[PDB]
Amino acid sequence: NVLEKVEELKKEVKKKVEEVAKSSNVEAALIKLLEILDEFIHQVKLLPVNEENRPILVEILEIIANTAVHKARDGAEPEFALELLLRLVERFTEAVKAIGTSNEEEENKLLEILESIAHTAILLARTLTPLEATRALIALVVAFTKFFLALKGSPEKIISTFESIARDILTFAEQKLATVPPAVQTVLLSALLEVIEDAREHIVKKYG
Amino acid sequence: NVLEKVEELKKEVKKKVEEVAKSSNVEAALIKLLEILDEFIHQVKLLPVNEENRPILVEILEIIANTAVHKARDGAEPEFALELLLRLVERFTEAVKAIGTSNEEEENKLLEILESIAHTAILLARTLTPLEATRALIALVVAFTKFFLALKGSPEKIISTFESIARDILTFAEQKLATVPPAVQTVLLSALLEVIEDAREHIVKKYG
Amino acid sequence: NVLEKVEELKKEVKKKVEEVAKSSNVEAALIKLLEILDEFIHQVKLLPVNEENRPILVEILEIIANTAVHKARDGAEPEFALELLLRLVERFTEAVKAIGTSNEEEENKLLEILESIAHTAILLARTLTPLEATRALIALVVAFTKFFLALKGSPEKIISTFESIARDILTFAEQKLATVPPAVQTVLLSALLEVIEDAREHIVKKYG
Amino acid sequence: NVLEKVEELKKEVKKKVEEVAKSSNVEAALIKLLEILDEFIHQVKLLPVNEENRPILVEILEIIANTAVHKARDGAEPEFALELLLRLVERFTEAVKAIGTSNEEEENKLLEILESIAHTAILLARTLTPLEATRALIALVVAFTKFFLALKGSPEKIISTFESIARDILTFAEQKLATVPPAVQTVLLSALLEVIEDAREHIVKKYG
Amino acid sequence: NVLEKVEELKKEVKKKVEEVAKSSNVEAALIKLLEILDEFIHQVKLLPVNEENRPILVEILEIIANTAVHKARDGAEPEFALELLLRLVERFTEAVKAIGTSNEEEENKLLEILESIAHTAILLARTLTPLEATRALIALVVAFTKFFLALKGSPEKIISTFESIARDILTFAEQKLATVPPAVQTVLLSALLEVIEDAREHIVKKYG
Amino acid sequence: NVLEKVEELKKEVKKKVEEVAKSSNVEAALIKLLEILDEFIHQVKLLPVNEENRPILVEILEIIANTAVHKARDGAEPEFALELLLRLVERFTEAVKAIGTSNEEEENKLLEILESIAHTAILLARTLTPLEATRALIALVVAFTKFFLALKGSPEKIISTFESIARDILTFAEQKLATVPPAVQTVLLSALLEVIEDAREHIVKKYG
Ligand SMILES: [Zn+2]
Ligand SMILES: [Zn+2]
Ligand SMILES: [Zn+2]
Ligand SMILES: [Zn+2]
Ligand SMILES: [Zn+2]
Ligand SMILES: [Zn+2]
Ligand SMILES: [Zn+2]
Ligand SMILES: [Zn+2]
Ligand SMILES: [Zn+2]
Ligand SMILES: [Zn+2]
Repeated sequence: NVLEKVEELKKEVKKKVEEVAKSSNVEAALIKLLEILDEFIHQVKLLPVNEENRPILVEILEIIANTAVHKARDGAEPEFALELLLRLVERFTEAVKAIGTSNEEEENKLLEILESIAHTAILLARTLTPLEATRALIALVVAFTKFFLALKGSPEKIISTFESIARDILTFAEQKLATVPPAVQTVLLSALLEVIEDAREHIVKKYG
Repeated sequence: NVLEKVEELKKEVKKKVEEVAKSSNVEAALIKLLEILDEFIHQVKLLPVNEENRPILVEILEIIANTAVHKARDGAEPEFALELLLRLVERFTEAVKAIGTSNEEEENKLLEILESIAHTAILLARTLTPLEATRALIALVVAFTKFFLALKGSPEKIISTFESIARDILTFAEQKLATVPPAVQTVLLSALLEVIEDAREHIVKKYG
Repeated sequence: NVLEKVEELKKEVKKKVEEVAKSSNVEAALIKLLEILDEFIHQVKLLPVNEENRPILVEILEIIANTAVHKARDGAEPEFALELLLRLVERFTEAVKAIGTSNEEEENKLLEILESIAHTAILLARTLTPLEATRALIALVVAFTKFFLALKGSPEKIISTFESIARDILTFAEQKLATVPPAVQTVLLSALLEVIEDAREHIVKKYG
Repeated sequence: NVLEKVEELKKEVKKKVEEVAKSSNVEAALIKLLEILDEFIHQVKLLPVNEENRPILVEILEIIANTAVHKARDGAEPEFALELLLRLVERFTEAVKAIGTSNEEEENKLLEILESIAHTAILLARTLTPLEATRALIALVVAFTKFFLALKGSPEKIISTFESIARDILTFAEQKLATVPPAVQTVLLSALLEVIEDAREHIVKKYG
Repeated sequence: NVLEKVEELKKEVKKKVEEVAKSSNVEAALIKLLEILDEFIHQVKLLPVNEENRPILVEILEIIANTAVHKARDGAEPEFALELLLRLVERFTEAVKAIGTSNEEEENKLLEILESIAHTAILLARTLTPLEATRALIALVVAFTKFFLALKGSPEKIISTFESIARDILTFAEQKLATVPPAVQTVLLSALLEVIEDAREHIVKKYG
Repeated sequence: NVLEKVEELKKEVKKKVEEVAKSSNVEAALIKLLEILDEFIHQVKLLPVNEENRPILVEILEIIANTAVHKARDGAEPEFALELLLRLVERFTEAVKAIGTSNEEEENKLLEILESIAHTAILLARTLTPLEATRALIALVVAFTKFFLALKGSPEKIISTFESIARDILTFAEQKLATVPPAVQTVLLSALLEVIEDAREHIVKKYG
């Protein structure tokens, strides 16, 4: 029945994740993990989703997310890993949209996955030029805004998590922009604040 | 009569604007608003325009402009979205040429639409390389010069609005170029000043 | 007996190789070498092949291959030389299929022929556009997969040689794609990894 | 037998190394040693490797490594030399992987080769801007993590060597980051500590 | 006798060179000099060549070469001029093959002609994209290798001239590739060194 | 005969040097002297060199070197002048290699030319940032090491002059790094000492 198919999906994804994790040259691992996530999104979309099978799908997604985040963090050219992480975020948004919503614990798992992704991406952007870091950060914030719009759940947790992510983004911006003349500080900081305020305004209107 | 068809146009444009605004992936949204603006320009050009139906057309255009500006601001690759903004500016110039001129309140609405477009485009250009920023800004100034050439109204409002826009452009250039060696400062700043001066000179010749 | 005909083939191929090697305008040299390889393959297919005459045929093939590789390396338009290399490796596959398999030393000679061909083709593709380089490399790896499937021998040597060739291709691709925006990196890399993984899977299955 | 082929390889590599070492313009020399190392790894992969021929292969590798390190140190543009050293590290990692493991003395030779490579790379990066230097150092430590994963041997030697190498990296980072505002100190240093801790965690988990 | 025909050829070539040199639009001038060189080659091949008439033929060739080089340098699209220069080099190679060899002074004249051609072509390629410059220089090196193989004379002058040309090409490449990321320099520079080394190996073996 | 051609070269180089010296905008002057030195190198290489014509070639080189050094000292952007001086050093190294060796007086002239070049380079680098000054000095000492390897003569003069140049460079470094925190003093100074010690070691090995 549903249990058998879900467990078969579990096993297949588990073997593929192990195999890709074992490998070297993390960029190829990232591409393979993205393709695995895509085929998994397709298989989930085909199968009928109910409240019974949600936890297993969520933990499969968590396994994929942890493996991909660790592989990306394992060291590579920062810009490449940044775009790979953005595509991962978009695919994960599609995944959570397809999954649906359930008991709060799975939402907590998804939120902590999101937060680990944010931390890893900030850590990777830590070593770029100020302008490139600004571009990566604003695009990444837009991606999180799209995700938070897609997610369904109790507003308080979503708002608090988004505000916390915003605080980390702003703190890193203040850290990094210190090595430029303050005119560039004004420029980039104003851009980042405006985009993050726009994201906040949408999330507030949507979840108000 | 005229009221019926104008209100029908209002309704269709409103529904299309809502539908496209709801959507994600803002670039396709800008494409859709461009096509809607084109077909609306066509429909208005076809219909006989009188003083009675002008305010409704003006507010329809204002709805279109606010939706497009907000969508462009909502985050994307700056260069693509800014080129879309330039195309929107050209189509808006065609639209205002088609509409004609009337009581001052509309003209104020069009001027603040222009202002929102300019601020949003400067905001988009805030996070580019200095050379690409200068290209975008000079093209933008050319587009606004064309628009101000097209518009008809009281001289004081047009001249003051153009001088204001020029001041924002100059201030943004002064902010952004500060991150380069002063020779490039001289080069790019001289180019921007000369093109903005040419724009001022035309507006003065034609519209004084 | 067999010695007489084999040595006559040796002498004729030697003279033709000398004459073609002496000439300039390398493209006609590769064309003539391809025609020589075709007449040689027909002659070998006609003659009965046993373990006694194998080494002489193998060294004749090695002479032809070294001459062709050196002439191709001697400088020409890269894309034309890549086409000639593809035809050459196809005819070489047919040749090794016709020859049969024997003591390990001849297999080592054939493998190092293949590896020299790979190095020369990578060296030639070194100086093209990224997309054209991707096309050349993907066609090349398809040809190598066909060869490795065709060859018979101890699995360990073939698997190790294929892995080394794959790593060479990957290193060159990582070098070359550095001059493009990382989205193109993602695209072209993902294509290359996927085709190389398909080749690896087949060779592993059929040599398993 | 095996001795004859191994000694022939010894002689050929020796002559090529002498000829390239005699030459000027160290960048071409580094390219030539890279190609020599590639052909040597190919030849070794082809030949059957046993305990008898391991010391000669190891000392050939040591000759190649000393020549390459000395040539890189002999003066050039630092950043190009850094990427050349990274490519050499990757190729020599594949070389030790192909060689296999044996009596401890050869492992000592490989470890001191690695350590001299690290010292040379640190010395070359000594004269770069802080951000670049950080990028070069993190990429280099990722390469060393890959190597230390690849090598097999006694745990204590590998763990101690990696810890010492990490300490040299950290000491250089501390010395170099002194010429920046402390915010950039925080940023870059935190990135370096995090990546080095990731390397340590893998080595400990996999190899402990 | 021979003197009469040689002087008539001198006069005809002189008049045609004057007329083509007077004209503007340098590309048609280059085409005209190419056709003049071809017809002069045919005429020389028809006439019997002895030691008596060699200097006059050599100075006619020098006149043609100086006129063509000056016209090519006089400004045009770089790629078109490079193509024309390669065709000119091939035709002049055929010409010197037809002429034969003689007293050292004429060989010095031919060598300085080749040096001027190399300088002009390098100066023209000075203003191209790095990849296109690499293609132009590799084609140039192939053409010079063909010429140096064709020429007969004392080995020392040929070897020294080839080494000097190689050093000029290397210096220019070291200038040009400095504007690209170091991976691109690795790639293109490795290609250039490898092709120049192949050219050196041939000229050394052939002419040693 | 030899005197005639050598004196013609003398006159031509003299006129070109005077003409370029008269001109302002010293950067174009350095470019012109570089091209003159290149063509002079070619012309000398073509001509047969003997002990009879050596002094005239040496004094021509001295004229060119004094003119170039004076023009470089005459004021320009320091970094551009530094790169031009390095290229001049490489070209003059090629020139002296072409010239050969002779009576001690010409060697003294060449050595004093070298020393004046070094003094001018230090004087120009006197007004740069500490890191840029370090890069200029390291590249420059590498170039002088290459030259000293190239030159042939009595060991005592070469060793003494190199030691004196090392003392000059070291004294200038102790001057320049005085305005930095002592950690940067340690870093850059250690780099300089290590590089200059490696240069000394080579010189001792080759010339001992
Ligand atoms: Zn899919
Ligand atoms: Zn990790
Ligand atoms: Zn339309
Ligand atoms: Zn918005
Ligand atoms: Zn060759
Ligand atoms: Zn290889
Ligand atoms: Zn050294
Ligand atoms: Zn001219
Ligand atoms: Zn030259
Ligand atoms: Zn002066």
